[PDB]
Amino acid sequence: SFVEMVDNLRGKSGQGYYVEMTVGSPPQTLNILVDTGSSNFAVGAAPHPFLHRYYQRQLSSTYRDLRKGVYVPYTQGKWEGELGTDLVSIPHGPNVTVRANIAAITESDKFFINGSNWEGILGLAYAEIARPDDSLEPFFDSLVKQTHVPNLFSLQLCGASVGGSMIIGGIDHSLYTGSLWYTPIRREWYYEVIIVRVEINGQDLKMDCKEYNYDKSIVDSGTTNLRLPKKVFEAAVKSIKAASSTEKFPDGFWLGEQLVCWQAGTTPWNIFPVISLYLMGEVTNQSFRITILPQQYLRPVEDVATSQDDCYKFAISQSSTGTVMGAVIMEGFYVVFDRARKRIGFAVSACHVHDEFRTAAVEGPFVTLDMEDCGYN
Ligand SMILES: CC(=O)c1cc2cc(c1)C(=O)N[C@H]([C@H](O)CNC1(c3cccc(C(C)C)c3)CC1)Cc1cccc(c1)OCCCCN2
Repeated sequence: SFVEMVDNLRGKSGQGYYVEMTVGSPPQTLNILVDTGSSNFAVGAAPHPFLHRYYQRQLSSTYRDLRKGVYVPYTQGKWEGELGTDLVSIPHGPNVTVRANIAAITESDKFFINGSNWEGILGLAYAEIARPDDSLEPFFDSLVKQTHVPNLFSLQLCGASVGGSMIIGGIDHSLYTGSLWYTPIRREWYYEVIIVRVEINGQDLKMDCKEYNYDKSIVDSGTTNLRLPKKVFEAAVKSIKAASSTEKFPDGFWLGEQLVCWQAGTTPWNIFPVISLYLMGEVTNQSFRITILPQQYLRPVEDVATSQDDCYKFAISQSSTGTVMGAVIMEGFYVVFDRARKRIGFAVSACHVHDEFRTAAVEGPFVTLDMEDCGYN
């Protein structure tokens, strides 16, 4: 019955994927950003320059005030508001209605995006990282308790403006090719995984694999970039610089500040390497790898000049909070969040990025010794 949910995500490139939801009685309709890197369901509830509509508690005959304040700070950008509950639906989702916690955003800073077309956020992670504390049941925990929807969901994000699918409660086998490869969820707070090996153009980075997961590695649909721990980032940028030394780039390009442009249709794709992330498998000593093409970590942007040059931002950035496999990483793939079986599945998506001679891939099995030593404590 999942075809009703196929293609239910829209977005403007780099500004997040959203699904359509209704809250309150009568139903008020909002576009909600789908975020696996947080756990709070929150909507705008007061006018804002970048909001074209918002939740009106006054008009919902099912609203209930919880008389507690709340705030969530993200990587950068933050909001505060007032907790409450109300009935919630997903028109292009399962045909159910749940009473769910909602934070009515009343003040915010650098959170809403000009022209993103979404007005709220759906944190799909676990209660442990909910604010103010872990006793505020996140939306998906409420959905699974109060209905018969099974405890998993899958995301198919398609690159560029953009679209995709959120299959709530199951797997749609027509959204991927090949087999699904699963990696354990190490701890139920973020969607935390263990990268066990990293290769660039088939060349192992040869780092202590604890470096890959220092201090964590997570799957985060709410962040554009692939974010790497400092030492892994420096190692990776060195190998990408070397592979593409045929041409010259500003050093501010490697920091994500300056674009790079080529005459339309002449992007030298062949000089940027593929990146392989090996993920811990489901059986002893076993792993699988996902291959990222340059078309995923060179994200397209708007031409600053009056040209039709193709221009790109570098979407690999340095991190101090661990590895983030962001929307950039997820676009090649169908990603199953099998909460019921504590695992995350990857497969090549039906809408996979296309290179002339290379292809994104999910390949296995691989044998990897001592995968347990790769998690950071
Ligand atoms: C580089 C940068 O600055 C940056 C860039 C991007 C997102 C975020 C930060 C961002 O902050 N994205 C948040 C996610 O939740 C982030 N998740 C993490 C996080 C960080 C701090 C605190 C928490 C708690 C609250 C669980 C969680 C775990 C990483 C969710 C989010 C908030 C506001 C707008 C968003 C998206 O759309 C923008 C489109 C995507 C743009 N790309």
